[PDB]
Amino acid sequence: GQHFAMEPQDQTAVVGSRVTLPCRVMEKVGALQWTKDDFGLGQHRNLSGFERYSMVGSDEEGDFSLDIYPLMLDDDAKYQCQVGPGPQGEQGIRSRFAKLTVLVP
Amino acid sequence: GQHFAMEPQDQTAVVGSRVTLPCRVMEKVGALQWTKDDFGLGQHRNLSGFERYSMVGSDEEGDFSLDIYPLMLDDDAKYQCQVGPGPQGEQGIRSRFAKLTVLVP
Ligand SMILES: *[C@@H]1O[C@H](CO)[C@@H](O)[C@H](O)[C@H]1NC(C)=O
Ligand SMILES: *[C@@H]1O[C@H](CO)[C@@H](O)[C@H](O)[C@H]1NC(C)=O
Ligand code: NA
Repeated sequence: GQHFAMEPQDQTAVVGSRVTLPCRVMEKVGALQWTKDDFGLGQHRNLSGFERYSMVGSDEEGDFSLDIYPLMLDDDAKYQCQVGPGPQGEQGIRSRFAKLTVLVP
Repeated sequence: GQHFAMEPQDQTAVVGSRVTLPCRVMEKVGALQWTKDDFGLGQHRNLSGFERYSMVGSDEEGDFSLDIYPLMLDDDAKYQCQVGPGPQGEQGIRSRFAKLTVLVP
């Protein structure tokens, strides 16, 4: 079944930098999406309106990491990697929540 | 900018019945999506992967209410209607949370 090969971890970073929240999925059947404070960022890598977020990894590798750049204070939140159910009855999955902390020097 | 003309409220319903959670957005610019216990259900009206759920209403009335039939005990959860940011900076919005309570006959 579909499952995480890698899940995001708590991170602390400095404003202005790039951050990568890791998410790798094996045997992905459902549609994938990140939540930020439980707000859905978009499925199928389509993050319209979030000009500083992207998901440039490849499907083959199951790379669905979230990149953020440049980091801003508003990005200080809790993030989760989500995969919806498959068309064949495959259940969806949810990664641990990762707390992204933003510092200012 | 985009705003809610209707938000979902708490409902109690019995297994087997139809339940529609209302969501209406005027001047909608972003992509709308429901969450179920903070899990994004999808950004298309058909909501693939959730075989008993769909989003009903006309785009011209910004009606994207969450239609559930037949109701199952699995549907007992908290629901939110969300609209993502627009392509021109317009900020996303989030409805109140509606608690759906499902009873057995
Ligand atoms: C992503 O969503 C936007 C907003 O609806 C749409 O205009 C665009 O075509 C989509 N991008 C892709 C590659 O599907
Ligand atoms: C659901 O809607 C999307 C967008 O219109 C479409 O790509 C997809 O094929 C639809 N699903 C079915 C089963 O028709
Ligand atoms: Na569906």
